[PDB]
Amino acid sequence: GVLTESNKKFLPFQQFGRDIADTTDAVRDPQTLEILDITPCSFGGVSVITPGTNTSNQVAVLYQGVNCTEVPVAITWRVYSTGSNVFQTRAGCLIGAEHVNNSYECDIPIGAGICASYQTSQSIIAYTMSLGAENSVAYSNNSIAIPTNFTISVTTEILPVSMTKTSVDCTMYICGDSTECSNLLLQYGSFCTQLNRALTGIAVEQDKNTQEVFAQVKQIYKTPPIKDFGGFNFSQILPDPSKPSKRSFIEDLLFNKVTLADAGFIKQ
Amino acid sequence: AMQMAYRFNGIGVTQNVLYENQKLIANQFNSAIGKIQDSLSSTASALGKLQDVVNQNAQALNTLVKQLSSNFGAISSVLNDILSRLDPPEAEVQIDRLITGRLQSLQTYVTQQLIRAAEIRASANLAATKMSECVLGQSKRVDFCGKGYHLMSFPQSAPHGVVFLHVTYVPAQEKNFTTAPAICHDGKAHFPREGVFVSNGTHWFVTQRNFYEPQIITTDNTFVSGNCDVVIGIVNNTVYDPLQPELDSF
Amino acid sequence: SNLLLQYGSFCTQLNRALTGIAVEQDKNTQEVFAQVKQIYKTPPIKDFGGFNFSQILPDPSKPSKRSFIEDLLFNKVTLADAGFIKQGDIAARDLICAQKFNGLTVLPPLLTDEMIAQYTSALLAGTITSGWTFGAGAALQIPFAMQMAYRFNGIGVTQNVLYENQKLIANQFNSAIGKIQDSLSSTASALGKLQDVVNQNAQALNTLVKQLSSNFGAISSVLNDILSRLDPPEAEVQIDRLITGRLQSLQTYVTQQLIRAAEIRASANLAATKMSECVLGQSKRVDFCGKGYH
Ligand SMILES: *[C@@H]1O[C@H](CO)[C@@H](O[C@@H]2O[C@H](CO)[C@@H](O[C@H]3O[C@H](CO)[C@@H](O)[C@H](O)[C@@H]3O)[C@H](O)[C@H]2NC(C)=O)[C@H](O)[C@H]1NC(C)=O
Ligand SMILES: *[C@@H]1O[C@H](CO)[C@@H](O[C@@H]2O[C@H](CO)[C@@H](O[C@H]3O[C@H](CO)[C@@H](O)[C@H](O)[C@@H]3O)[C@H](O)[C@H]2NC(C)=O)[C@H](O)[C@H]1NC(C)=O
Ligand SMILES: *[C@@H]1O[C@H](CO[C@@H]2O[C@@H](C)[C@@H](O)[C@@H](O)[C@@H]2O)[C@@H](O[C@@H]2O[C@H](CO)[C@@H](O)[C@H](O)[C@H]2NC(C)=O)[C@H](O)[C@H]1NC(C)=O
Ligand SMILES: *[C@@H]1O[C@H](CO)[C@@H](O[C@@H]2O[C@H](CO)[C@@H](O)[C@H](O)[C@H]2NC(C)=O)[C@H](O)[C@H]1NC(C)=O
Ligand SMILES: *[C@@H]1O[C@H](CO)[C@@H](O[C@@H]2O[C@H](CO)[C@@H](O)[C@H](O)[C@H]2NC(C)=O)[C@H](O)[C@H]1NC(C)=O
Ligand SMILES: *[C@@H]1O[C@H](CO)[C@@H](O[C@@H]2O[C@H](CO)[C@@H](O)[C@H](O)[C@H]2NC(C)=O)[C@H](O)[C@H]1NC(C)=O
Ligand SMILES: *[C@@H]1O[C@H](CO)[C@@H](O[C@@H]2O[C@H](CO)[C@@H](O)[C@H](O)[C@H]2NC(C)=O)[C@H](O)[C@H]1NC(C)=O
Ligand SMILES: *[C@@H]1O[C@H](CO)[C@@H](O)[C@H](O)[C@H]1NC(C)=O
Ligand SMILES: *[C@@H]1O[C@H](CO)[C@@H](O)[C@H](O)[C@H]1NC(C)=O
Ligand SMILES: *[C@@H]1O[C@H](CO)[C@@H](O)[C@H](O)[C@H]1NC(C)=O
Ligand SMILES: *[C@@H]1O[C@H](CO)[C@@H](O)[C@H](O)[C@H]1NC(C)=O
Repeated sequence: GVLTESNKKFLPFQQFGRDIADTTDAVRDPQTLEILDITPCSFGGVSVITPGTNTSNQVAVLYQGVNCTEVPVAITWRVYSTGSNVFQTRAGCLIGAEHVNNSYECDIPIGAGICASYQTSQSIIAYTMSLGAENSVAYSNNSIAIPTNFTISVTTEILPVSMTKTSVDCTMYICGDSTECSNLLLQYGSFCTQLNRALTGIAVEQDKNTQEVFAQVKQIYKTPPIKDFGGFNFSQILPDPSKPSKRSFIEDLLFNKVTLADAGFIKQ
Repeated sequence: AMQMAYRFNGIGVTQNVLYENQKLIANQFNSAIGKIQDSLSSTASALGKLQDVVNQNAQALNTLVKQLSSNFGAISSVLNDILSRLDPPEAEVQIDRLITGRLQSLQTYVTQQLIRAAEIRASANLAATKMSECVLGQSKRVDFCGKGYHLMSFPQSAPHGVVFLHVTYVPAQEKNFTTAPAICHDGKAHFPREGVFVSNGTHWFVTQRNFYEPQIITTDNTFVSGNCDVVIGIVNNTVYDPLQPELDSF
Repeated sequence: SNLLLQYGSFCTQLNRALTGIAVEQDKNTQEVFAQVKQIYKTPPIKDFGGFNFSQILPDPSKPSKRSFIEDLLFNKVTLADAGFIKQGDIAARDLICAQKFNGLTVLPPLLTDEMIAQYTSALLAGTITSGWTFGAGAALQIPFAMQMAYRFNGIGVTQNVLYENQKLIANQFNSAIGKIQDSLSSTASALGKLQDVVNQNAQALNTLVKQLSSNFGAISSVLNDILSRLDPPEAEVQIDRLITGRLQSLQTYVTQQLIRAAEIRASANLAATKMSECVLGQSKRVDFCGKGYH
C-alpha cells in the first residue's frame, strides 16, 4: 500500500488502527512517534470496448473505478496510454476512445449514461447517449387528433418454455469405477440422493412447463381443404404436409435458425 | 372476415371499417407475414432467448465436466493415479479431498440449475398466460399481446420455446380537428353516445375515437343530459332529429 | 493464487454469475422505464381543465429534472453507493472505502438518475397530453377533460357525470395529490420496499467482508502474516484452510445474490407490466392499478 500523513488521533502510546475486514488501516512509525495511514495502492477491473473483429481491430479500454492519474503511476501493456485519448467517466477512466458532445442511441454500454461506438477515418467514439427523439405534443383544450387510416402490424415474441433435461449419477460423476471412493463417499450421508431428487424435479418440471404452454386444446382442430379465409393468407404459418415433419414454413425457419454448434447436441 | 370484424369491435373500431377495407387489411396482413418470415430468415439473432438458454446449459455442463480435472488440493486429479502411488491409509486423505471438491462442484451445478429452472418456469408461465390470453382470446391488456391494439395471435413452435405472432391494429394517418365536449341545441347539452365531436373548420360531426368516420350529429348519435350553462367548453350547433323532417313530410 | 488454481473454475463461475446479475439489473431498469422510444414533452401552457400536475411534473429549478415528489422520494431513501469512484446510513459511506479495498467493487448503473427522470417525464407528459394512444402508436393529443371523460366511460360511468362535476373532480384530484405529498414528506417507512433491498445488499456485503476475519482453523486470519511467519511447505495447509473458508463464503454470498436478483427481476417484471397496463392504458383488472375503479 501507500503511506501518507494522518489526521487521526491516538493514545499517548497507541500502536495502530485496524478496520472492519481485519486489515490494518493505519500504523505508528516505531522509530519516530509518527502515525501513517495505510491505503492500498490502486487496483480495479479492466474492460475492453471493441466492435467486431471484422469491423475493426481498434479497441478501447476502461479501467473500472479509476481516474487515469494512476495510469502514469504504473506507466502490463502500455501501448494506448500515450494520452490525448483519456476520458474520465463515472464508470472509470476510458483510454482509446474519442469523446464527442452530441448524443446517439447506445451501441456499447459503458455505464453512467456513457456509451461507445465505432463511427467516422474510422475511430471509437464515447458519448452521453440520447434517450430518444424529442417531441412536443400539440396539446390544446379544444384540439384533438384522430387517425384517418391504420396499419396491420405483426410482431414476434420469443419466450423460452423448457430447457434440456439433465440427470446425473452423483457417485459415478465423482469417482465412477472406484470401490474405495464409493465406500468413502457413502460416509457423507444423503447428498447424492438430494442432488438426484433436485435434478429429477427439474426434468419433470420441464415436461410440466411444455404441457402447460402447448396442451391447452383437447381436440386437434384442422383447417378445411379450402383456404377461403376472406382473403387472408395463412400459408406461412399453417403446417406444410409435404415435409416429413408436419410443421409450418416459419417453424422450419425457427428450427433451422436455432443453432447448437456448441457442446449442446454435439456431444450426442 | 366476420371474426376480424368481431376483433375490430373489440378494439373499439366499428365493423363497417373492416367490411369496407377488407382487401386492404388482407394485403397488409399478408405483407406483414412476409416481412416476419424475411426477418426471421435474415436476422440471425432473432431467437436470442432460446440461444442464450441453450448456451447457458451447455456452458454449465462443460464447466461441470472440466471440474473433474482439478486437484482440489490433492496430489493428482486422477483417482487411479492417486490409488497406485499411495497406500490406502494415507490415500484416503487425497480421496476425501477429491470427494469434497467434486461434491462441491455438483452442489454448485445443481443450485445453478435450480435457479435457472425457476427462471425458465417463470418464462413458461408467462408463455402459457400469453397463449391463453392472446391465441385463445383478445386481450385488452396494453403491450401484453404486442404493441398496439391487439387483434389476434398465432403460436409457432420453436426449439425449447414458443413464438407468438402478435397481430395488432396501429393507427397510422392522424389529422387535426377542433373538438368540443358537448353541443348546445335548444338549451340542452348533447354528449356523444359512442364517439367524439370534431369540427372540420365549419361543421360539427360525430366520429368514433379510433377512425375518422365523420357523421351528422343526430339524436341517435347523442344523448341529452342537463343544460348548457354547466359544461365547460360547450359549443352551439344544430342537432338534427330524423323524426322531425319525416313528420314534416307527413 | 497458485493454491487457489487447483480448485478449478470456481472464481470464473462466481464472476460470471455476478456479472450476469449486474447486467440483468440494467436490463430490468431499461425494461421498466425505457418503454417509449419518443421523448414527449409537456406544453409550456398547462391548461389541463383545472387539474394540477405541478407536483409530478419536472422541476427545471433543480439541476436534475425531477418532480417535487421524485425529489421527496430521493431524499427519503438514503442509498449506499451511487457508483462514485473512490479517488443516515452510518454504515455504507465507510463501507465503500475499505469494502472497495477488499477486492470487490460497486458498478454504476447504465442509466443515470437524470435519465430515469427523463423517462418518467416523457411518460407522464405523453400520458397527460395524449391519453393512452401514445402507448399504442403516435401520441394523439386530446383535452384532458375529454380524456378523463373517456376514462369515466371506461369505468362504467357516463361522461356527463364528469362534464357536470369537472370542478369537483379536479379539486379532489389536486387535494389527493397534496395528501400524497404530505404523506411522503411526513412518513418514515413508506419506501420500505426499497429500504429492505438496500439493507439486504448492505448486510450481504457486510457479512462477506466480516468473513475475512475468521481463521477457519488457520493460525491467523491474515494471509500476509501467515506467509511471513511460516515457510511455504507447512503454510500450505493454513493457506488451504483460509481458501476453503473464503470460497465457501463467496459461494454463499453469490447464491443468495442470485436468489435475491431473481426476486428483484420478478418485481421488475411486475413493475413493467404495471407501467404498460396502468400508465399507458386504463386497466379493467380489479385491484391491479390501485384500490377502486382505475
Ligand atoms: C367541412 O365539411 C363540410 C361538410 O362535409 C363541408 O361542406 C360541404 O362542402 C361541399 C363542397 O366542397 C358541398 O358539396 C356540394 O357543393 C355544391 C354547392 O353546395 C353542390 O351543388 C354539390 O352537389 C355538392 O354536393 C357540401 O354540400 C357541403 N356540405 C354541406 C352539409 O352543405 C365543408 O366544406 C368542410 N370544410 C372544410 C374546411 O373542410
Ligand atoms: C349559444 O346560445 C346561447 C343561447 O342562444 C347564447 O346565449 C345568448 O347570448 C346572447 C349574446 O351573447 C344574449 O343576447 C343578449 O344578451 C344580453 C342579456 O344578458 C343583452 O344585454 C344583449 O344585448 C343581447 O341582446 C342571449 O340572451 C343569450 N341567451 C340566453 C338564453 O342566455 C350563447 O351566447 C351562444 N354561444 C355561442 C358560443 O354561440
Ligand atoms: C397538428 O397541429 C400541430 C401544431 O398545431 C398547429 O400548428 C400550426 C402550424 C397550424 O397548423 C395550426 O393549425 C396549429 O396550431 C402540428 O405540429 C407541428 O408539426 C410541425 C412539423 O410538421 C412542427 O414544425 C411544428 O412545430 C408542430 N407544432 C408545434 C406547436 O409543435 C401537427 O403536425 C399537426 N398534425 C397534422 C396531422 O397536421
Ligand atoms: C390507407 O393506407 C393504405 C396503406 O397504408 C393506403 O393504401 C395504399 O394506397 C396507395 C395509393 O394511395 C397505393 O399505392 C398502395 O399500394 C396502397 N397500399 C396498400 C397496402 O394497399 C390507402 O390508400 C390509405 N387510405 C387513405 C384513405 O388514406
Ligand atoms: C399465400 O402466400 C404464398 C406464399 O407463401 C403464395 O404462394 C406463392 O404463390 C405465387 C403465385 O401463385 C408463386 O409464384 C410462389 O412461388 C408461391 N410461393 C410459395 C412459397 O408457395 C400463395 O399463392 C398465397 N395464396 C394465395 C391464395 O394467393
Ligand atoms: C399546483 O399546486 C402547487 C402546489 O400546491 C401550486 O403552487 C403554489 O402556488 C401558490 C400561488 O403562487 C403559492 O402561494 C404556493 O406557495 C405554491 N405552492 C408550492 C408548494 O410551491 C400551484 O399554484 C398549483 N397550480 C395552479 C394552477 O394553481
Ligand atoms: C483523480 O485524480 C485527480 C488528480 O488527483 C483528481 O483531481 C483533483 O480533484 C479535486 C476535487 O476537487 C481537486 O480539488 C484537485 O485540484 C484535483 N487535482 C489534483 C488533486 O491534483 C480527481 O478528482 C480524481 N478523480 C476523482 C473521481 O475524484
Ligand atoms: C533511535 O532513533 C531515534 C530517532 O531516529 C533517536 O532519537 C534515538 O536516540 C535512537 N536511539 C538511540 C538509542 O540512539
Ligand atoms: C465480418 O463481416 C463480413 C462482411 O461484412 C463477413 O464476410 C464476415 O464473415 C464477418 N466476420 C465474421 C467473423 O463473421
Ligand atoms: C465539447 O464541448 C466542450 C464544452 O461543452 C468544449 O470545450 C469542447 O471543445 C467540445 N468538443 C467538441 C469535439 O465539440
Ligand atoms: C382554451 O384555452 C385558451 C387559452 O389561450 C382560452 O382562451 C380559452 O378560453 C380556453 N377554452 C376553453 C373551452 O377552456
